[PDB]
Amino acid sequence: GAERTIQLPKPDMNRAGLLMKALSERHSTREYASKALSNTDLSDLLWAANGINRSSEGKRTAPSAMNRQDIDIYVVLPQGTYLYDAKGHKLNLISEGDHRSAVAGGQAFVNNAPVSLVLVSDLSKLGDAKSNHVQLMGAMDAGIVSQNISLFCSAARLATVPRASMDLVRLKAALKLKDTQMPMMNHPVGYFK
Amino acid sequence: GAERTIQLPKPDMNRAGLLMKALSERHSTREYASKALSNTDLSDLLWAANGINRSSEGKRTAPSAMNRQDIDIYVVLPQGTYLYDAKGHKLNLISEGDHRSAVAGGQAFVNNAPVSLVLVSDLSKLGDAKSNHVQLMGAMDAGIVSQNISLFCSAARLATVPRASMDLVRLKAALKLKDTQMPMMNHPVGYFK
Ligand SMILES: Cc1cc2nc3c(=O)[nH]c(=O)nc-3n(C[C@H](O)[C@H](O)[C@H](O)COP(=O)(O)O)c2cc1C
Ligand SMILES: Cc1cc2nc3c(=O)[nH]c(=O)nc-3n(C[C@H](O)[C@H](O)[C@H](O)COP(=O)(O)O)c2cc1C
Repeated sequence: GAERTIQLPKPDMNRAGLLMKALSERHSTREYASKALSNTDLSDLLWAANGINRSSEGKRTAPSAMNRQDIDIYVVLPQGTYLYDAKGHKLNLISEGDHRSAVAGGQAFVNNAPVSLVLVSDLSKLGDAKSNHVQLMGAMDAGIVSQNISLFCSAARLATVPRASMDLVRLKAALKLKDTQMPMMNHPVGYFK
Repeated sequence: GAERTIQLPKPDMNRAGLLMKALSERHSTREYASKALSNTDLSDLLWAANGINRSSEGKRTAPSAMNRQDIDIYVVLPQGTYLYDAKGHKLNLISEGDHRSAVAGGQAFVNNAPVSLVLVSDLSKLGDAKSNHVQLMGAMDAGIVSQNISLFCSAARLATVPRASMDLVRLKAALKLKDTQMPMMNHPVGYFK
């Protein structure tokens, strides 16, 4: 069955790709090559999204409210759903099997991407999970991470689209989410077709 | 008095600066050189934040929910507060005088930055402004724009910090905001001291 930990290679924090060109070419794509992302590309993508960029401080590529670091990245692959661990550049298995449909919700195109990243805010890290103000903070934090992903994909020539739509009942189950974890956004990612 | 329109130079969409290095060096800074940003730097910053990257389609560097393009960027300078117009790469005067304190709220350090960008979601472009779900969309959209700014600043060697705090009463007045416009975030920006 699925590996309980996928060890990804060290991210290449010096990878080619101009920011300004990444901004110019930043766009949503809803069609994907079928092939899996290389582990190099998946590693670099995850570090860009919300990796540790200052080791001694444990701080991240993505800012967060009060440095609470509330956004977790779940990685939904055909063989299983994993949770990104930035401290080890590794993925820890959450649930076996293919849960892309849960990410897709009503949009079938999403199942065509070889991987989806799901941005889930752990609202308890921010305050009262039932507070609208706390939710708005988590939402802001998710958008921050989303644009790291979109820009990385543009620089790296990967297809992606930021999405808010998903089947929350099936996704809660698939990602084994607590009631205080709120899925905010997701990103199907693949090579261009 | 203040120019009613500041015409900024065409943004240099091919400006030096690796994305991966921008990610590595991305961090919050709460101290600033006193000198004003060059108009070149302010132009490039605003285009990165939420410029038009596909002219024929009118689409932007920052994605938005349904392409509703809800995030407006107000630019708070010593001489006046302006609204960024992406279609003309220009700034249109909203209110004369220095309104940095309104952005600062309880944090006096903010008045030390020569410019602050205020990210205001026009919630009516998204739906019912009173809906929590609509607000969460606007918040996500603001975070997207925020991280464009943070990454640009890292690439360009500008100091910035994403903030949610501000004096909303004084800011509403200063930016002449409608009830359906919700300030979400702000970014003091300057050169490093
Ligand atoms: C949504 C959001 C709201 C924030 N609000 C404030 C704020 O009001 N004032 C401030 O000084 N910093 C604010 N911060 C900056 C965080 O404190 C900062 O991101 C955090 O300490 C991590 O530091 P880093 O950005 O260097 O990684 C905010 C950050 C985010 C993402
Ligand atoms: C917060 C947010 C939510 C979105 N939700 C969806 C979605 O559920 N499904 C989808 O196909 N696109 C979604 N989009 C993508 C937008 O439709 C897209 O950004 C917009 O059409 C502009 O296109 P562009 O990204 O190429 O600039 C979302 C975008 C954002 C920022």
